[PDB]
Amino acid sequence: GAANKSLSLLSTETMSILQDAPACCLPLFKFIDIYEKKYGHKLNVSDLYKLTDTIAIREQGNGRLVCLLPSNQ
Amino acid sequence: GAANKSLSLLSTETMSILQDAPACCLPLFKFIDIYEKKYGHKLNVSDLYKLTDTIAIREQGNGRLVCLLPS
Repeated sequence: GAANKSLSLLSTETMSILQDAPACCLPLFKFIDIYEKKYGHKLNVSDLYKLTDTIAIREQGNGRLVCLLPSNQ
Repeated sequence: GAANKSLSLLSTETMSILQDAPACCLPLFKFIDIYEKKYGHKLNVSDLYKLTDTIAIREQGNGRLVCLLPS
């Protein structure tokens, strides 16, 4: 599972960004910007929705919030 | 159980809305408007992401698209 391997590494990179954020969450636009600058390549946002053991993505009126699940903080 | 039946109904409602849309696809803002008008309550957009056998939600630059899979 090349895909599973890439998703697993992405989960660690997600953890690394969000463990430094306040309340371990970030607006989606900001997460994308932080990620792409940090790793130097494009984030495929649909991959975040596969990481259901790592993060929840919450809808809000003005945009999504990417939230690190309590066990991963 | 209840969760599967709740998702199963959302699937049927989602298909009904998308069947005759262009390319069986609606921008998310438009799917929400049509859904809320048809069903008279708020759509649980996170539950749509659980319908991985019925729809794909496409990230695009101009906003999300809700797309019925081949079927």
